[PDB]
Amino acid sequence: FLGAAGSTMGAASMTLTVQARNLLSGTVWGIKQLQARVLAVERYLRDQQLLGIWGCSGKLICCTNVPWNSSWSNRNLSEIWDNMTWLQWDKEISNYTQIIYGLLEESQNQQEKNEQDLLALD
Amino acid sequence: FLGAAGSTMGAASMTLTVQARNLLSGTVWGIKQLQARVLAVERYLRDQQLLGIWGCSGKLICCTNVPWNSSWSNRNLSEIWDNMTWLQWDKEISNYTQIIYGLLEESQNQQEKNEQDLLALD
Amino acid sequence: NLWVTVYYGVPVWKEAKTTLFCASDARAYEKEVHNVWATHACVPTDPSPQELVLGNVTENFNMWKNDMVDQMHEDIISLWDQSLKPCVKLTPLCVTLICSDATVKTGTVEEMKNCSFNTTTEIRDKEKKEYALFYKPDIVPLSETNNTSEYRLINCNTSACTQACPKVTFEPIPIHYCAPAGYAILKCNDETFNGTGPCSNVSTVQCTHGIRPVVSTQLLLNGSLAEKEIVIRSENLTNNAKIIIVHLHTPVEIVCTRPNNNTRKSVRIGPGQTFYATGDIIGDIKQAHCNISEEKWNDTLQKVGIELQKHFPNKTIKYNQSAGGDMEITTHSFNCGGEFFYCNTSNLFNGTYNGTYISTNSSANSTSTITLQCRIKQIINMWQGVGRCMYAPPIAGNITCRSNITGLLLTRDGGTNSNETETFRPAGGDMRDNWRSELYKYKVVKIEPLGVAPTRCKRRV
Amino acid sequence: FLGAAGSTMGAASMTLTVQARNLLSGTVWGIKQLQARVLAVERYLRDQQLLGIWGCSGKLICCTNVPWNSSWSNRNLSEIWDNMTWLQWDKEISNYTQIIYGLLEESQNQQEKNEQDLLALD
Ligand SMILES: *[C@@H]1O[C@H](CO)[C@@H](O[C@@H]2O[C@H](CO)[C@@H](O[C@@H]3O[C@H](CO)[C@@H](O)[C@H](O)[C@H]3NC(C)=O)[C@H](O)[C@H]2NC(C)=O)[C@H](O)[C@H]1NC(C)=O
Ligand SMILES: *[C@@H]1O[C@H](CO)[C@@H](O[C@@H]2O[C@H](CO)[C@@H](O[C@@H]3O[C@H](CO)[C@@H](O)[C@H](O)[C@@H]3O)[C@H](O)[C@H]2NC(C)=O)[C@H](O)[C@H]1NC(C)=O
Ligand SMILES: *[C@@H]1O[C@H](CO)[C@@H](O[C@@H]2O[C@H](CO)[C@@H](O[C@@H]3O[C@H](CO)[C@@H](O)[C@H](O)[C@@H]3O)[C@H](O)[C@H]2NC(C)=O)[C@H](O)[C@H]1NC(C)=O
Ligand SMILES: *[C@@H]1O[C@H](CO)[C@@H](O[C@@H]2O[C@H](CO)[C@@H](O[C@@H]3O[C@H](CO)[C@@H](O)[C@H](O)[C@@H]3O)[C@H](O)[C@H]2NC(C)=O)[C@H](O)[C@H]1NC(C)=O
Ligand SMILES: *[C@@H]1O[C@H](CO)[C@@H](O[C@@H]2O[C@H](CO)[C@@H](O[C@@H]3O[C@H](CO)[C@@H](O)[C@H](O)[C@@H]3O)[C@H](O)[C@H]2NC(C)=O)[C@H](O)[C@H]1NC(C)=O
Ligand SMILES: *[C@@H]1O[C@H](CO)[C@@H](O[C@@H]2O[C@H](CO)[C@@H](O[C@@H]3O[C@H](CO)[C@@H](O)[C@H](O)[C@@H]3O)[C@H](O)[C@H]2NC(C)=O)[C@H](O)[C@H]1NC(C)=O
Ligand SMILES: *[C@@H]1O[C@H](CO)[C@@H](O[C@@H]2O[C@H](CO)[C@@H](O[C@@H]3O[C@H](CO)[C@@H](O)[C@H](O)[C@@H]3O)[C@H](O)[C@H]2NC(C)=O)[C@H](O)[C@H]1NC(C)=O
Ligand SMILES: *[C@@H]1O[C@H](CO)[C@@H](O[C@@H]2O[C@H](CO)[C@@H](O)[C@H](O)[C@H]2NC(C)=O)[C@H](O)[C@H]1NC(C)=O
Ligand SMILES: *[C@@H]1O[C@H](CO)[C@@H](O[C@@H]2O[C@H](CO)[C@@H](O)[C@H](O)[C@H]2NC(C)=O)[C@H](O)[C@H]1NC(C)=O
Ligand SMILES: *[C@@H]1O[C@H](CO)[C@@H](O[C@@H]2O[C@H](CO)[C@@H](O)[C@H](O)[C@H]2NC(C)=O)[C@H](O)[C@H]1NC(C)=O
Ligand SMILES: *[C@@H]1O[C@H](CO)[C@@H](O[C@@H]2O[C@H](CO)[C@@H](O)[C@H](O)[C@H]2NC(C)=O)[C@H](O)[C@H]1NC(C)=O
Ligand SMILES: *[C@@H]1O[C@H](CO)[C@@H](O)[C@H](O)[C@H]1NC(C)=O
Ligand SMILES: *[C@@H]1O[C@H](CO)[C@@H](O)[C@H](O)[C@H]1NC(C)=O
Ligand SMILES: *[C@@H]1O[C@H](CO)[C@@H](O)[C@H](O)[C@H]1NC(C)=O
Repeated sequence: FLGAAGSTMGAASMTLTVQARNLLSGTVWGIKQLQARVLAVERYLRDQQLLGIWGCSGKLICCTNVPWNSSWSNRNLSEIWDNMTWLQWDKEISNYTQIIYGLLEESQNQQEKNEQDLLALD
Repeated sequence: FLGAAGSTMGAASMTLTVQARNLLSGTVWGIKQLQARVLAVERYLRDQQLLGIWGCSGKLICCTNVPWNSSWSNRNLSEIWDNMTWLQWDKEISNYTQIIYGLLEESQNQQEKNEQDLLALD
Repeated sequence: NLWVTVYYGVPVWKEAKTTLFCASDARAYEKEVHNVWATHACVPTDPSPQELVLGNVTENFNMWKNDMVDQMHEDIISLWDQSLKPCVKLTPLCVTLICSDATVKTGTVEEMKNCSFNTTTEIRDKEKKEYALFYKPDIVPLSETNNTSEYRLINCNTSACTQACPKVTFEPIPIHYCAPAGYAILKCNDETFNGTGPCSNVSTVQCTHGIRPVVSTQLLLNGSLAEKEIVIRSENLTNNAKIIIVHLHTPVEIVCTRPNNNTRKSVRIGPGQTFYATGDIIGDIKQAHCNISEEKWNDTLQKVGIELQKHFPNKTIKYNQSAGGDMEITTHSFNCGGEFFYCNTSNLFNGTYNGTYISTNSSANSTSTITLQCRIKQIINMWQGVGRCMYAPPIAGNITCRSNITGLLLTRDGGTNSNETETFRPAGGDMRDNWRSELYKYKVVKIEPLGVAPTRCKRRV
Repeated sequence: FLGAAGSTMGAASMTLTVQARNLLSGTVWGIKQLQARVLAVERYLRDQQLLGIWGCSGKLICCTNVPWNSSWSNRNLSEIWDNMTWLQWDKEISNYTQIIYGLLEESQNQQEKNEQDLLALD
């Protein structure tokens, strides 16, 4: 579990699935146990709902059809993916992230209606 | 949330994601605080299970391979998708609704077993 | 030929019942966790409310059939029980009392009775003689009395009481209700919307506005004002059993005070438990009362008569006193500062109004203030005794409280001789009628995000 | 529910949806009802999480791209899919299964990373 937390993003592409494998595994104490189980269920369901909203659910790696904006862009591809780890990258993408998800959502929606604009004439 | 409730189905075909976007986020009081989260989790997981059974889960528009019966049919396509609104259309489509889910389930099972009978040799 | 399709996230709903949950206004509760309504435990509403108007939406509403008012009535009762549960009980205090007059002369108020009794100390075998002051509605002369000084409490042949804890603060902190995720709240926006009907302007919201749990009868206090027009709501308007809710457009400012300098003493009862009582009155005793600006009240009554005679044509309305009955029912009852008031209200509801605008004297300048006397009870059995009876502890110093009258609870005294002069009286008693005036707007619905439609669109295979 | 439990696997191959269609949601008593609903939500979410790990979620029959080891192999295909029933077969396939789950997980991760390496140059 978290076996490549200090490695690069290339290495974590082998480990990441087993992290998901631990996302659901497992009168005062009974109350606390009930609270823990409810919290775990909510935490697992939230990001799965977000993945289903973006439409790329069911797979670990998503391709988005959304262009990366230049205001977010400061580093190169090899500067990110081979020099440094996930934690500092999340620290520096703490900015601007809170809109990006919604963009994916509406982009996903456009694809669906475009698919409908094919599938009605399929 | 529900930003196009009174519009037509063609107009609601762009804003159908904002309804599902907010379905999971938001000692006398503590009991109700627990109860609300439990009810929300159950309500989301119900129709997520139904979309999983029908096989068109992961997308907001389902292509079904089930023929529309003539007993259900009274209006034209332009009469529905340009003139009619969802909320009042639900009233008239409340009839015959209960068998549609079973028809979708059996059609999905037939499609999966035909795909297995194909790909076992193909 | 045609092909069925199903869509996820459609904007349709249905009527349903569900369990709501509280949400405060992110007030600084870190000092005030000892509020009686326990509003600190609610989830704070951080952002702006989702004031989302729909447009092209009409729906029928019925606030007399709303589930929400009964749920919040049960929540208030349960909050009262759970707040009053860990406090101190008064079972050893129910003993024989010997009472005399503490007030020098009968005066205009003398009801502060002096009494003496016996109590148990920390040691079981040590009885101690003690004294306390009480009010005349609290004490009852003992059975088979020979006009003696023998007295007891009112509750002792009904049920035991518990005193309120002194840390408990009875300030009506505003409370929001929020539906769970997957449900929704629809509210009306039509400006002249009565209790029932189709609302042409309907907006959804995640959480309701800051309604207040004000404990009062016969006069709604600090409620949400009517936006432009005085609203009359009644379930039938021709049955006298249906209580008329009058929603005023403009507030009427009311002041209430107990003038005398009351003092608080303490009595040890049992192992590690204390009791609080009135010890002495400092200074000259004066009458507890309330003050209302008379001109504004008269103009408000005139406009209410206009709004009622347009519902009842060719009938003069007589604002008369309420029907006779108990102290808690006839008198206007409330609490402010932590003490409980019962006000006489005979001269308040004393007038009439016909089709003629009787009073252009409201246009003249005046400073007339009606003053009505009030009395004070220590022991209450409100909500018809479904909760445990609360002994209000006395509070040192004087008490002053200010409020806005925003609504009235009226009944139609449908007499036989009311062919032209109709009688309307104050009413109350059912505390959910106080809350139906505030929950008139809201409604709970359930989202059903799946839809069925044909498009002649075939799945690939 | 469980209307074909005594039949063979090929005979249950068209009836396997009746199990899943009733899996989810088919003061002492209130405590028990709360416990029951929480248990049902957990038991439904567990195997759905496992299918999401294996990537073949959303369908009832999974093709795996994992070779069947000879140590697990004793019977023929016609010996299984015509002569054998699921319940007694579970007794003999009770071995090796926890290894099989991890093998499916790592093979799915390898498939995802190969698909990412292909689609990065797409
Ligand atoms: C009873 O009704 C009164 C009116 O009839 C209310 O009095 C008004 O309350 C408003 C809000 O409490 C005040 O507005 C505030 O005024 C101050 C000073 O001018 C400003 O700094 C604030 O920004 C402003 N806030 C808002 C939201 O407007 C009014 O000044 C005040 N007076 C009048 C004449 O309107 C009482 O609040 C109301 N309730 C009680 C308990 O008395
Ligand atoms: C209500 O009635 C009680 C009962 O009589 C009054 O209490 C009495 O108060 C007086 C003075 O206020 C006490 O007298 C004092 O006694 C002590 C000895 O105990 C003595 O040292 C003092 O010099 C003084 O004489 C009296 O003892 C006390 N009695 C009891 C039983 O408590 C009380 O004052 C009355 N309240 C009012 C507002 O009149
Ligand atoms: C507990 O004790 C109290 C105190 O006595 C009881 O209340 C009493 O109930 C009687 C019966 O209703 C009341 O008598 C009534 O008096 C009015 C005039 O005030 C008269 O018009 C009626 O016809 C009737 O005679 C009495 O006033 C009332 N006393 C008080 C102080 O409220 C109560 O009933 C007892 N409860 C139990 C369960 O024993
Ligand atoms: C609200 O109150 C009204 C009364 O204004 C109820 O409506 C119906 O009113 C008529 C007369 O206005 C009642 O008819 C009466 O019938 C008796 C016996 O048949 C007869 O002796 C009288 O001379 C008169 O004709 C009628 O009973 C009454 N309806 C009912 C069901 O009692 C109305 O029902 C009330 N409720 C609602 C929801 O509107
Ligand atoms: C609220 O305040 C009003 C106003 O004082 C009270 O009404 C008054 O009650 C007294 C009884 O203490 C009445 O006095 C008696 O009236 C009879 C009948 O005329 C008379 O024969 C007696 O000699 C005595 O004067 C008084 O008439 C009555 N009305 C007024 C205008 O003073 C009322 O009792 C108070 N309480 C409630 C709960 O309403
Ligand atoms: C405050 O409100 C009251 C009532 O809403 C107004 O007082 C009422 O004034 C009318 C005349 O302006 C009085 O009518 C007269 O009553 C006597 C009674 O016998 C009758 O003989 C006369 O022919 C006439 O109908 C009415 O009695 C009176 N009501 C009361 C309770 O005094 C008053 O004008 C209002 N004042 C302001 C400043 O708004
Ligand atoms: C106890 O009683 C005293 C005396 O009645 C109360 O004091 C009075 O309080 C009111 C408002 O609370 C004062 O009115 C306002 O005073 C300010 C200046 O202080 C003035 O700018 C306003 O226009 C308005 O007149 C009133 O003056 C004041 N009177 C005195 C003699 O201090 C006190 O509020 C009561 N306390 C409690 C806790 O009940
Ligand atoms: C409180 O208890 C005292 C005793 O501790 C009571 O005083 C007795 O009352 C009876 C009845 O009149 C007399 O016969 C005794 O002589 C009294 N004194 C004693 C020492 O027993 C008193 O009545 C009780 N009640 C009150 C209100 O003081
Ligand atoms: C329907 O109701 C909505 C909300 O109650 C109204 O929207 C408000 O309109 C006023 C002016 O008419 C604005 O000052 C407010 O800012 C609006 N509210 C919001 C949240 O922006 C709307 O006008 C009403 N429409 C009708 C026809 O009654
Ligand atoms: C307020 O209502 C009371 C109800 O009792 C009225 O008192 C009655 O008045 C009529 C007038 O003719 C008398 O015949 C009755 O005998 C009275 N009943 C009692 C119990 O006194 C009172 O008059 C009304 N007041 C107003 C201003 O309408
Ligand atoms: C209702 O108001 C009327 C009008 O003020 C009161 O009638 C007056 O009462 C006083 C009190 O003794 C008399 O001095 C006046 O002569 C009365 N005027 C008239 C025209 O009758 C009446 O008493 C009030 N009633 C109540 C119950 O408050
Ligand atoms: C309330 O208003 C509706 C129309 O807005 C009307 O049909 C109904 O009779 C009214 N009811 C009352 C009690 O005023
Ligand atoms: C009833 O009142 C109206 C105005 O209030 C008036 O025009 C009408 O004449 C009255 N009815 C009768 C029968 O006088
Ligand atoms: C209404 O009452 C007032 C009271 O002074 C009177 O002047 C007026 O004539 C009355 N109007 C009717 C229609 O009775």
